[PDB]
Formats: sequence, C-alpha cells, structure tokens
Amino acid sequence: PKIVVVGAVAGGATCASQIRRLDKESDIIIFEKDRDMSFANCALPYVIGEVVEDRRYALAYTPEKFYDRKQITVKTYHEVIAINDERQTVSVLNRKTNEQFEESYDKLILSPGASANSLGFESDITFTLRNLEDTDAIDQFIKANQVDKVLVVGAGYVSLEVLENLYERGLHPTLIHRSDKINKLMDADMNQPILDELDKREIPYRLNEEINAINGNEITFKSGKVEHYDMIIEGVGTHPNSKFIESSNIKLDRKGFIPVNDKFETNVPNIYAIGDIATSHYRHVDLPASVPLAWGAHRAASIVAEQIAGNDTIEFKGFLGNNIVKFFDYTFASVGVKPNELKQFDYKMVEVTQGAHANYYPGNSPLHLRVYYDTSNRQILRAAAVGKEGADKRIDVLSMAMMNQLTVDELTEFEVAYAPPYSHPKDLINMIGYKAK
Amino acid sequence: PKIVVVGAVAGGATCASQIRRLDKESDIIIFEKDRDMSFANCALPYVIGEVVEDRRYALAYTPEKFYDRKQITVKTYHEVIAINDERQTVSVLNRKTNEQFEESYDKLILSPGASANSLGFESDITFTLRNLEDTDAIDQFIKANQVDKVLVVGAGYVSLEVLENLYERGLHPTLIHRSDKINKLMDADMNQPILDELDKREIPYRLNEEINAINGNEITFKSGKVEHYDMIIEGVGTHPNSKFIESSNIKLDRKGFIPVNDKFETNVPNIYAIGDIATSHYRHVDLPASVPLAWGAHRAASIVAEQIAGNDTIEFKGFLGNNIVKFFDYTFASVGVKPNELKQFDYKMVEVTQGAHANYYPGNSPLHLRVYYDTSNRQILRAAAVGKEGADKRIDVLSMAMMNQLTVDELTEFEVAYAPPYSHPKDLINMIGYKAK
Ligand SMILES: Cc1cc2nc3c(=O)[nH]c(=O)nc-3n(C[C@H](O)[C@H](O)[C@H](O)COP(=O)(O)OP(=O)(O)OC[C@H]3O[C@@H](n4cnc5c(N)ncnc54)[C@H](O)[C@@H]3O)c2cc1C
Ligand SMILES: Cc1cc2nc3c(=O)[nH]c(=O)nc-3n(C[C@H](O)[C@H](O)[C@H](O)COP(=O)(O)OP(=O)(O)OC[C@H]3O[C@@H](n4cnc5c(N)ncnc54)[C@H](O)[C@@H]3O)c2cc1C
Ligand SMILES: *SCCNC(=O)CCNC(=O)[C@H](O)C(C)(C)COP(=O)(O)OP(=O)(O)OC[C@H]1O[C@@H](n2cnc3c(N)ncnc32)[C@H](O)[C@@H]1OP(=O)(O)O
Ligand SMILES: *SCCNC(=O)CCNC(=O)[C@H](O)C(C)(C)COP(=O)(O)OP(=O)(O)OC[C@H]1O[C@@H](n2cnc3c(N)ncnc32)[C@H](O)[C@@H]1OP(=O)(O)O
Ligand SMILES: [Cl-]
Ligand SMILES: [Cl-]
Ligand SMILES: [Cl-]
Ligand SMILES: [Cl-]
Ligand SMILES: [Cl-]
Ligand SMILES: [Cl-]
Ligand SMILES: [Mg+2]
Ligand SMILES: [Mg+2]
Repeated sequence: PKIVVVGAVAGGATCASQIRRLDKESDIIIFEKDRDMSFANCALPYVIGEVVEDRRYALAYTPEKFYDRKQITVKTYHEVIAINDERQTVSVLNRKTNEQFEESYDKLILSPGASANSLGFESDITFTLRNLEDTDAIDQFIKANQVDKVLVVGAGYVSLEVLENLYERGLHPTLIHRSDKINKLMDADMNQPILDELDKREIPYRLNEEINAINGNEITFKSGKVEHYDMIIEGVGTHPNSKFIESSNIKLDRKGFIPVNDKFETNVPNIYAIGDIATSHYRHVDLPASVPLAWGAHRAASIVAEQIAGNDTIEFKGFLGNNIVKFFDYTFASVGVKPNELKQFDYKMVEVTQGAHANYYPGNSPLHLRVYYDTSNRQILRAAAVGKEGADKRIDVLSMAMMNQLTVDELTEFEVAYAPPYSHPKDLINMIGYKAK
Repeated sequence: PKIVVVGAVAGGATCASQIRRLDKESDIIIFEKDRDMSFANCALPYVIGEVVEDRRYALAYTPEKFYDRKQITVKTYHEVIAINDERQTVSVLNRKTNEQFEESYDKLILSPGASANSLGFESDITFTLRNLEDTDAIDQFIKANQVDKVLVVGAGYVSLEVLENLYERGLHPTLIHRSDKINKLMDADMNQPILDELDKREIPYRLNEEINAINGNEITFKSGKVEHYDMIIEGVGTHPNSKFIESSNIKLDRKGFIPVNDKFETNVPNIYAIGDIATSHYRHVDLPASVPLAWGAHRAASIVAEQIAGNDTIEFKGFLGNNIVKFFDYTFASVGVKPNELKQFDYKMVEVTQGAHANYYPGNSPLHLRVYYDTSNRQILRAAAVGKEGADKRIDVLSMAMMNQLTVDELTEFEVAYAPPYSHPKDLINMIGYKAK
C-alpha cells in the first residue's frame, strides 16, 4: 500500500523503517515540517553541554541517506496542514516554495509529536528546546554572545538535564519554577536530592518564582527581584501538534490528543496515530494513559509496522508509565499510575531505604524504594526509586512485575542476583514484600 | 515451641531472628561450633583485600548482643554431634570443656551449611576460606611472612574474588584450575573477559593445571613446572556439613545433602533444613535444584519462620538459580538452568551485544545478553549477561520474568526505564524478543 507518515523522528522515521523491514514494495513517504529527520531528541541536552560533540550522534540520517539505504522518501520543510480523510489525501505546504499540494495515501500514520510551550515574551535571548534546529541555535547564541549567566525556567526532566549540561559546559545557570512541584513524575517528597545537588554546587534556584518582565538582559521577577542574564532557556511544558488534524474526521480529546485502540488505529479507517500525540490505557489498571516518552514511540512504531505489513494479531497491551531521569549524582525513576491518579484506588504504601549494595561494601549510597498497592487485590499500582545507585535496576524489575500481575506480597519471592557489589540477600524489592501486610 | 537451631549464620541466625519477629514467647537456642555467629561470609574476600577494613563490618552480632536485642541464646564453640530425633534432643559437644550434653527441642532447624574442601597436602602455607576465623588466619599469615607471591587454586567465583582482592592489596597472585571450566555458573564462551582482565594486569594463570607436590615453599605442578610461593589459598569446592546427621532418621542424598519439601521440612517430623545443606527444585522447570547461595538461605529462613510461628500456607515455589560475580571491571550474571542442564530440553538461543546505554553517552561499554528458550512452549529456560555495565539489571529483570514463566516473545513488551545514561528505547531485553522470531 502507499504509506504516508507525518513526522520524521522518534515514532515516524522508526515506524517507516520497521515497515520497510517487512515490506520492500510499498511506496513510503514521510513529511517533516522542519529541517531535520531522525535527530536524537534525547541527546539534545547533552549536545548543549558539549558532552555529545560528534554530529553523527545528533542525527542519524539526512533524507538523501535514508532514501539510499531504505528507499523511503522523506521531504523536510514540508508541513501537513490538513488531513482530507474522505478523499484519502493530506494537504502539504512546501515551506521552501510556499506552495501546497495534495498527497494521496492508502495508509496514513500520524506521529507529529509535541511542541515546546513559550512564555510569550518578545525576547531575542530566550530559547525553547525541542529539536536539532533549536539545539544549533542555542549553541550558536552561547558562542556569539559569550554567554555566562543563564536562566533555566521550569523543573521537569528536560529543564533539569539542560541545567546540568549548561553547568558542565562551564556556564552559570540559575533555576526557577512557578511552584514547588519539581520533577512531577516523581513523588513530591522524593525530589529533595535535586535541591541538595543544586545547593552542593552552589547553583542558585528559586521556587514559586516566575519571569515578570524582560528588558534586554534585565529580567524582572514575580518575587520582585531584578537580575541580568545572558540567555534564558524556557522548559515550561509542551502541547500536542494537532491543530492540523482538527478539521478532519479524526477524533481528538479536549486536550488535543488522539485516542487510539490497541492496534494504534484512530476512529478513521486506515489512519494510525503513535508517539506523543496518542493516548491509550494502562496495562495494569483500567484507566486512560498518555506516556509521551521514547519507549512508547518505538513500541507503537513496531506494532503499527506489524499491523500494516506483518502479523496483525500483535496488539498493544497498554502502558505502565516507566520513566527515569539523571540529575548530577542521582537517579529518579518511577512506574505505574501517576501520583495524582492514586486517589482513584483504595491503596497502601510501603517503603524501604537501604544501601544499594552490601552495607560493608565501598561506594555505597542509600536507595529509597517506595511501592503503592491496591488493597482490594494486593496488586502493585505504582513504584518510585531515588538514589545515587540502583534505582534503575529496581524500577525495571518492578515494571516486569507489574506486567505479570504480581501482588506486593509476591515480591518476597523475587530471586535477586546477589554478591556484595550489587544488592542484599533480602533485596530492597524483597523487603517491600516483607514489610507489606 | 522450644526451638533449637544448628548453625548461627546466613540461614540459622536469620531464621531464629525471623521467628522472634513473630513469636516473643518461645525459647530459641542456636548452637555454633566455631567462634563467631553472624559473620559476613560474603564480605570475607573483601576483608582479605582490605577493601573492608573495619572488622566491625565483618561481624553483625555477638551472642551477648543477640540475647540483649532478640532474647535468643547463642552458644558458640558448641558443636552438635548427633541428632537423637525420636527423643527430640540433640547431643552437643562444648568444645571448650570437651563435655557433651543433650538439648531438647519441639522444633529443630538445621542450617549447618558447608565446609571448604582441602587438597590434603601436609602444608603450613595453605589456607581455605569459609569463615572469619579463616580470614583472620590468612591476614595474620600474610603479615607474619610478608607474603607476596600467592598461588590461588580454583577458579570458582569466590576464588576469583579472593584473587582480585589479593592483587588489589598489592600481592602477586597466580591462578590455577584443574579444568578449563572457570566461573562455572556462566556460559563458558562468555567467561573470556575473566582471562582478558588477568592478561591486562599480567596476572599469570594456568588452566588444566594442578599441584603435584609441596616441599616447603617449592610447589611442583602437573605440568612439570616448579615454582616458589609464599602462600596458597585453596578454593577446591565445598562439602556438606552433614556427618553429624548420618546416625539419625533424616534422609540424606548420596552427596550428603538433605532433600526438603516446599515447607523446608525433612522426612522427619519437627525437623527443618535450610541453606546450603538443603536441596529442592527449580521454580520454572520440573528438575531438582541445589543453589548454595545467600538469597536461598534468607528466603528459606523466612518461610520456616512463617511455618513455625506465622502463616503456614506460605511455601517455597522453587529456585531460579540467579547468581552473579564481579571480577575487576566486569560483571558475570546468570539465571535459570545450568549449562549442563540445557540438554534436558529442546531449546534455542537468542543473543544481542549492544551498548549498556545510549551510544552517545560517555562511559558506554558493550553488554552481551543471551537467552535460551524451550521450543515446546517458548518459555525462558536460562539467561546470561556479561559486561562492564548493566548485566545485573538485565538478569534481575529476566529473573522476574521467569518467576512468571514468561515467554521469550513477550520480552518485546517489557517497558524499560529509558533516558540516555541507562538503556535504549528498545532495550537489550526487548531486542531479544524481536530477534526470537
Ligand atoms: C530535549 C528532550 C529530551 C528528552 N528526553 C527523553 C528521555 O530521556 N527519555 C524518554 O523516554 N523521552 C525523552 N524525550 C521524549 C521523546 O523525545 C519523545 O517521547 C519522542 O520524540 C516522541 O516521538 P514523536 O514521534 O511523537 O515526536 P517527535 O520525535 O518529536 O517527532 C515529531 C515530529 O513531527 C513533526 N511534525 C509535527 N507536525 C507536523 C506536521 N503537521 N507536518 C509535518 N511534520 C510535523 C515535528 O516537526 C517533529 O519533527 C525527550 C524530548 C526532548 C525534546
Ligand atoms: C568467601 C565466601 C564468599 C561467598 N560469596 C557469596 C556471594 O557473593 N553471593 C552469595 O549468594 N553467596 C555467597 N557465599 C555463599 C553463602 O555464604 C552461603 O550460601 C550461605 O552462607 C549459606 O548459609 P548457611 O546457613 O547454609 O551456611 P553458613 O552461613 O556457612 O553457616 C553454617 C554454620 O553452621 C555451623 N555448623 C555446621 N555444623 C555444625 C554443627 N554440627 N554444630 C554447630 N554448628 C555447626 C558452621 O560452623 C557455620 O558457622 C559465599 C561464601 C563464602 C564462604
Ligand atoms: S529520544 C530517544 C529515541 N530517539 C529517537 O528515536 C531518535 C529518532 N529515531 C529515528 O529517526 C529512527 O529510530 C531511525 C534512527 C531512523 C532508525 O530506527 P530503527 O529502530 O528502525 O533502527 P535501524 O533501522 O537503524 O536498526 C539498527 C539496528 O536494530 C536492528 N533492528 C531494528 N528493528 C528490528 C526488529 N524489528 N527486529 C530485529 N532487529 C531490529 C537492526 O537489524 C540493526 O542492527 P545493526 O547493528 O545496524 O545491523
Ligand atoms: S554471604 C551473605 C549472607 N550472609 C549473612 O546473611 C551473614 C549472617 N547473617 C545473619 O547472621 C542474619 O542475617 C542477621 C545479621 C542477624 C540479620 O537477620 P535478619 O535478616 O532477620 O535481620 P534483622 O533482624 O537484623 O533486621 C535488619 C533490618 O531488616 C528489617 N527486617 C528483617 N526481617 C524483616 C521482615 N520479615 N519484615 C520486615 N522487616 C524485616 C528489620 O526490621 C530491620 O530494619 P532496620 O530499620 O535496619 O532495623
Ligand atoms: Cl536520542
Ligand atoms: Cl476530505
Ligand atoms: Cl527502611
Ligand atoms: Cl555478608
Ligand atoms: Cl532418638
Ligand atoms: Cl522430601
Ligand atoms: Mg475538507
Ligand atoms: Mg536503615
């Protein structure tokens, strides 16, 4: 079938590539509104920090190389501006020539993702971070203006990674956030290490703070403070790239996302949606879920490739919401329903803080593991871990437990790999099970 | 019930402690034939390497402290020499006075573990490692003789840990092993990094080599080589501490171990056996299993505590055999049936070698993950991972998957915690799943 894909990055280029692995005959075309396809979204903060300096790690292909390798046509600077689903075409604006045209399709795959929100100030020193064009602009601005002081707005994982990277590059960032609710995917009382790491390095921060006015490099704040900054990076959330979908028959929810079934199909025949734009449900509980992360973009890309050109019996089984972020020496990871979703259940919480490995063994650091479970059936609802070591290991094990409908009590049965450098004979995970009841 | 425990370490002291958590009225007494209770068995190689300096780290309790905190009586230098099972008493030899006496019991818990084997040479420079007395003797001998060249016999994981520690302490070890099957719980081809690490540090080793004769410090080998050594640490296997059990009604297998049911009961009423002395079965396949490691001693300790003083519906579900060892920069971990047991199944092998984390993120290294599955039902039979980073995480996740007899195909559904420093959007575990078709 003739396949058209909208968006040429985590979900889109991946999906197109997976289809080509299975189907060598179909024509596949991807439209991407911006300059680059296949940029490494998750590498961007590290490119800014000069941790990742080889351009080949910043993006995988150019349209020419993608065509040579996979016979997939990718048109960059081409923005889809409407989906004419009844005639099975999309309307595309060639941004280089400013002319539009219709492209027909047998199957349409939507992976437009999200755009960064902006505070809306008229400021030449302010930047958001979403793609490689943004990354290049930020790097160039730092060099052209000999940037030293940078204001980082927002406290989600993107902003935190950007702050760490600016610091490692040798700049002097200050972090502000409109409330005290930083790194929201993690339990609010488990984020203190973020503030401790800032303090330890004397990196200034102010919570319940916002930009009030900008006059050149003079920034006036809500708190009444006035400071001079060379650059501002705003990480104040994202919004779905779905305005171009509104006039079509595709069903969107009130927040602008696309609900899909387990085959990643929209309500319209032959049109699929994957990636950040799509909403589905949790795997372990009967609740809606939206998890705008890379694992989901890649998993959905594979499922849609099977639906179109492979085993169409392969279907999604829902999200668990596994997520993680590094901030200086600490790791913050969680899986399951969000803190705000726990109230939909009668639940109990159990937790343990213990060394990541043998207490007598060097380089140890306390790991805090917390697990929430449903009192009606003892099923695990959510888990969170924070520590300098071993949090990723504990959360991935709990993600596998939740996939298998394990009860909190059965965690005493988990057989950990034990030697002094790695865990304890009764691992933190086993202790959660023993402490449950 | 009056409870008598034989052995005051990983299984025994733990079990007595777990019973006390549930029952504050029963009298509990533990007999330990040697000097110390609750020594840190797994810390011993590190104590020899001076990685663990504070000897307080190698001993968790003394009998006086155990009585003060848990009201449990522990008699060290007291060796149980016979079990008079029909009258429900044990005969105990007070090793300080050489006088024996009987101790009655309502429940008897055997956790005598295993003793180190010896090659049998008449040599004052040869030592074995099993407890803190041994560790003290080795340390004392190194200092008294200014030991430099040391022969480490045996290539099992503990001997390897001893070798690494002797090297880091500043001594010059040479490793020999009677066969080429080093670190036997790991796939043979995946153990090459052990030899690479030895070679990188110019630490000599000879496989399929054995001691022929010992004449003072002059050691003659099977190969015909003659070398002078200041000390020899023999890691030539262990044997069960069951000679004192032979006269009783307890059933022992041909190797001297005690087969137990899922309540860790022996064939004799009121007598339980846990730890290295006990044999059971695998959880995921119908085959016998013996896994003489710490996790099993602690898990059995809790199950026996529930049987005696808690919820008697709690029973063991079998072993998976999760194990791991660190050797210099590498980690070697495996779970499931042993290499030699794979022949009892019709199976296939799938493997991937990929970066432990994002390829562009610093300090990456190649992680080799291998999974064996049963062709009759797609169930995972065994998994092994070797690498400088991430092997423990992948093997613990697979242990959790096996606990639930998960299939190899379902690994595509595992939702990993992804950020650049930790994994990939399609993790190594997911890739095993994608490569299994
Ligand atoms: C700085 C940063 C760090 C991140 N870190 C992590 C992390 O560590 N771990 C993690 O799991 N996730 C991380 N993410 C999230 C991850 O990048 C997204 O979940 C993933 O990119 C979503 O894939 P997608 O295809 O939906 O969107 P994207 O990969 O963003 O691709 C969307 C594409 O479609 C294009 N598009 C939109 N509308 C149109 C249109 N009308 N016509 C043509 N093209 C269009 C856009 O220009 C864009 O190139 C990070 C994201 C960023 C920006
Ligand atoms: C150097 C070393 C390193 C190790 N490293 C690891 C590792 O990294 N990971 C891992 O999982 N496992 C490791 N182990 C294995 C682990 O220590 C054992 O699996 C665990 O100790 C078994 O518990 P147990 O109670 O059966 O035996 P033990 O803990 O050995 O205790 C047995 C006790 O009973 C006593 N006893 C025996 N007979 C009698 C008697 N007749 N009367 C009175 N007392 C008696 C013995 O003196 C001994 O103190 C290691 C062991 C050693 C020695
Ligand atoms: S923010 C974190 C996520 N970031 C991104 O996704 C960045 C944008 N990504 C993309 O644009 C696409 O993901 C690109 C880079 C275009 C390619 O996507 P694929 O996932 O399909 O990758 P490749 O085609 O490059 O495959 C490379 C290696 O993986 C093996 N492989 C892919 N798919 C499969 C399946 N289904 N089964 C088995 N193996 C599979 C390939 O064989 C290949 O290994 P090599 O070592 O290259 O031979
Ligand atoms: S080679 C590796 C194996 N070697 C060894 O284990 C060495 C010898 N071991 C022992 O002698 C025992 O394992 C000792 C050191 C006596 C410990 O026995 P327990 O396992 O029973 O532990 P503690 O009573 O000392 O408890 C320490 C902490 O764990 C919590 N805990 C234990 N058991 C439970 C159960 N069933 N449920 C909830 N919590 C449990 C304790 O409350 C305690 O926590 P703290 O806040 O640190 O007091
Ligand atoms: Cl990336
Ligand atoms: Cl239309
Ligand atoms: Cl705790
Ligand atoms: Cl220990
Ligand atoms: Cl008798
Ligand atoms: Cl039996
Ligand atoms: Mg129309
Ligand atoms: Mg504590």
